[PDB]
Amino acid sequence: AAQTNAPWGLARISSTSPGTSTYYYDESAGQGSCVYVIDTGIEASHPEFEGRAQMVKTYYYSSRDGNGHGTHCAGTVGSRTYGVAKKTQLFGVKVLDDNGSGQYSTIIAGMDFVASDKNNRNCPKGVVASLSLGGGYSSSVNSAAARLQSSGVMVAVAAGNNNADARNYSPASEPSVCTVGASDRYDRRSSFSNYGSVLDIFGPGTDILSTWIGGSTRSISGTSMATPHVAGLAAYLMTLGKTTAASACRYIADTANKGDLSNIPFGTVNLLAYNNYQA
Repeated sequence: AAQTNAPWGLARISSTSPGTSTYYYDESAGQGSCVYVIDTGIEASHPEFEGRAQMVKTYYYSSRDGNGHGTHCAGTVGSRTYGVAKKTQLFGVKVLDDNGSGQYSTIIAGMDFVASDKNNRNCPKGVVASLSLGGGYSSSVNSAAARLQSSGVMVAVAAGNNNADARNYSPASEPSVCTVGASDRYDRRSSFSNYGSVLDIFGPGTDILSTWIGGSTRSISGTSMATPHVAGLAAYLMTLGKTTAASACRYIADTANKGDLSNIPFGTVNLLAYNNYQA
């Protein structure tokens, strides 16, 4: 299929050259898959989700997205106009407060929650988790993500916006999950994106149009924004039977656009997420 005038990131995913504006994808659109967005929540009433989004867990006085960041990332996973996997099911887990902050004890608790909760849900195509969050190095936080991955969930986590090596941030430094760097519409590494050998893949991360709270939209930047591109894609392909939860990250890196980004330091992969859908 084709989405004319789509956000530059959606077009990037579907293309082998930057600067295009149509996002080509298989009409299956993540149907039968599920993606957990572990963040500040999701505004599930937003028409862009079409009734496919729902909250399933909060750790605060309200399960409402009082910030928009969780709603933004979910829009990149599966909203109709801004999402990669437009027919996927979205489940919100609010581990971050409305200022975007959250304790590690809560995020850990949130990841353990998803590993058990996928057992109440119908996801015959499989399960993905998008974690646009992180902090300084924590072994318990890294182990939390690896458990979620081992439990049968495709975990994609953001590399960090510190313009440094992601080895000193978590869950970014956990080797078994998928650690996403950010790029811009000119195929440069985003000026903020962390780098390093722990990185597995790059996704669109600078000036990303998506949903926002209040029935609205806006453009923001961060590796928080690239993570849901990779999360949607995994779910897309899993529905297509091309890959499974345990192997999606390797598949995406194996089938990415190689050597195409500028300002990738030595030791960091040069791989841009790509759906290789030949229409």
